[PDB]
Amino acid sequence: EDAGLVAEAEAVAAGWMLDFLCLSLCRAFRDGRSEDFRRTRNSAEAIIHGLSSLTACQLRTIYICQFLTRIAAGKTDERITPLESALMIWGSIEKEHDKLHEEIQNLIKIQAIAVCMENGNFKEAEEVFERIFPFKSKLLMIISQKDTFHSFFQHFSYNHMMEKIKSYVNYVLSEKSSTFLMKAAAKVVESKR
Amino acid sequence: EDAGLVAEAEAVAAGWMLDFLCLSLCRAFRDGRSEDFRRTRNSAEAIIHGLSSLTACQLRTIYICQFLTRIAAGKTDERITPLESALMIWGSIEKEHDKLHEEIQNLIKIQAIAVCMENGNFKEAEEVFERIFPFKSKLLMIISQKDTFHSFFQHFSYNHMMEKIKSYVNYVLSEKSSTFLMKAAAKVVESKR
Ligand SMILES: OCc1ccccc1N1CCOCC1
Ligand SMILES: OCc1ccccc1N1CCOCC1
Repeated sequence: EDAGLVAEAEAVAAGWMLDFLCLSLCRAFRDGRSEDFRRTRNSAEAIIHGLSSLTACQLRTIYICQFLTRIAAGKTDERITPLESALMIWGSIEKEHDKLHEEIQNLIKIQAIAVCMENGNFKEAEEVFERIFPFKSKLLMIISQKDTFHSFFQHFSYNHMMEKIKSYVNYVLSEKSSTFLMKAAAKVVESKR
Repeated sequence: EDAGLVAEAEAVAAGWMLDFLCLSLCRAFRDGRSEDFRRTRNSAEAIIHGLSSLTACQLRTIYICQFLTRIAAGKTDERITPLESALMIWGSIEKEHDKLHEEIQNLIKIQAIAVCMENGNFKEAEEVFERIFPFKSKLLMIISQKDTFHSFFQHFSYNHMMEKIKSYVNYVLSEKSSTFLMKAAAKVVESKR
């Protein structure tokens, strides 16, 4: 056997497993299946170590997986919070900066502050505000007055952030719905049955 | 979409990934590729969480993976050493107890003591001997006298244990060489080249 050809076959399979795990992570995030998301995330993290060179499409895929991971950890080394880390990933992905990208970005910026207020850490909410940012002065008075349920926070809510991110996840889910591993697995299931 | 049929497709794919990772772990163990073995082991461990019901063949597969993991950690919660744990797995696998099974078993029993002596922990070597076991009295005097290079230890050596386990790994490697994921990955590589 040729070790080089064996290593090449292992790299192709890693690529297939990555797309499968991304598609599975997207569904668990859309469905609210938290433990399934955690298991799929751990699997994707492990599989991604079998790839040392990634194509442009594979890089976009791992960054979507990292993004959804921080968003899922939003309310639960970097010296920043998970939502501030999701914001850094979001602004760096090789993707179009359309209306949806912009509204997801702004919802994360406000939710990175609001999740700290929800947890009762108002000093942390101020530190998050200083790192991200008359609008700023109003937002700073809201945090200072512990006005968690201010109408602004209700419009740029957590549920609205999740709905917008889930709409983006549906496009990713559609784009990868037909990848090799899932398509072959569906055929085996449909043949039984 | 049917969530049940999606979950079934995900279980089929997990089964395929398990066989692929087992075959990859077997090759890394045979080749002495330590970091590749560590990466594949972490991937197999993660993938195995996506299966809650395992067939008789899948159980045998995960136990071979656990066995090779302890053997690989032999010289590096349970209150026993990795080689004593490999011995517990080995004696429990749904497999034939032939001449090869017996010689692998005895080589592990002696190496579980000898690796402690190699590391300079003779008190631990005595604790391992007491847990596993005129032959016993001779083996106990060897440990007590720190006779690490005694002719008995040279016949039931680490290298001999590794060669015997590698011969067993070659049968597993042959049995799984044709599994779905590796066979499809090889076709893509051969078509390029
Ligand atoms: O990067 C691999 C990856 C795959 C899937 C899900 C999450 C991750 N990461 C792990 C650490 O980096 C940030 C999220
Ligand atoms: O059990 C899953 C598994 C798969 C592959 C390699 C090792 C393991 N384990 C992890 C813990 O149990 C003992 C080795």
